[PDB]
Amino acid sequence: STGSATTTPIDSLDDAYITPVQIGTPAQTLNLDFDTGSSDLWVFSSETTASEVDGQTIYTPSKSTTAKLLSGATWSISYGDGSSSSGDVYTDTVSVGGLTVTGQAVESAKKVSSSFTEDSTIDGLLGLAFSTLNTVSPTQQKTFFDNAKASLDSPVFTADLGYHAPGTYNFGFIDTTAYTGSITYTAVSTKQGFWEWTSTGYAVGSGTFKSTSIDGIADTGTTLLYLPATVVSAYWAQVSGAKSSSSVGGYVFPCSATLPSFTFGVGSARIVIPGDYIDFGPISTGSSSCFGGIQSSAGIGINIFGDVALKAAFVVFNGATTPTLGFASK
Repeated sequence: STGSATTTPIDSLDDAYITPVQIGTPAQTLNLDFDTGSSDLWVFSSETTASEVDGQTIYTPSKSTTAKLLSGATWSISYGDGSSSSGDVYTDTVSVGGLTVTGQAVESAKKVSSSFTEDSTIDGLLGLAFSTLNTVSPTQQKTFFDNAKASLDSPVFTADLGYHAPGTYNFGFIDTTAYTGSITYTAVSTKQGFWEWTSTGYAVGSGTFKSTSIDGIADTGTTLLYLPATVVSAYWAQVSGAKSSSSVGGYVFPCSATLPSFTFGVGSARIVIPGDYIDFGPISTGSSSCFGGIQSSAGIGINIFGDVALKAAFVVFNGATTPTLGFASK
């Protein structure tokens, strides 16, 4: 089997991408944030505290003839950005772009933190990291990909995120028309439950390539590119007027400035992030200070190849017995 779904930016900055997901019988379609940095499929629901729902589409298990309570199961998650949610669990039929999993754990939110409430466009998350990170207790549950894997034509999914435009998540096949050149594959460590890999280095604009190992995660659920402070400083040093603002919480720059591209290494191959991808617009409405899309990972404890990086590539998440990551230009 295969599946193919369009993923759409939630706003003009590509702060996140939403993908429609069919849950239950008859189908209830929710727009979920596909997150290769986490491993829970959780949704706004009829069980979510009413005051914490503000425009989201909810899953109502009682209206699904295929929903079954996962008796005794609870879940609770906190994300790197300080947001969180928690609740109980149903199993139900979940379909993504034509691909159907029966018996998928659908984690129903009883509580969500303010950032989720305040984002009317995201109805929940669909985790695509390794199932070892799943928070369901007492019995850890499998991700949608883990459940589908054995049925897929090939045990892979691909992320093709757009810059200020829709893109595509495919399951079970590699669309050879969706990228240029070849796909370079690189090793993955699953020891922290992430799609964790090592970039071979970087370049700033037309500058020479610096060969240096940068361990990080391929995370579709993180907006920006977070790299070591040395790397980030070297980038913003090439932007006139750029500075790190403690009050704002990262590097800012005058919008009149031209942003250089940023290249990262995948083996001997190179992915070029165009400068425009690194512009996240005014820090506040009307401000001449723009927020940068490359920021320091210091104090996160891990480097994160988030959407800024991934949307410059066609990315293969290869769930073979020994997982690997593939990157192509496009």
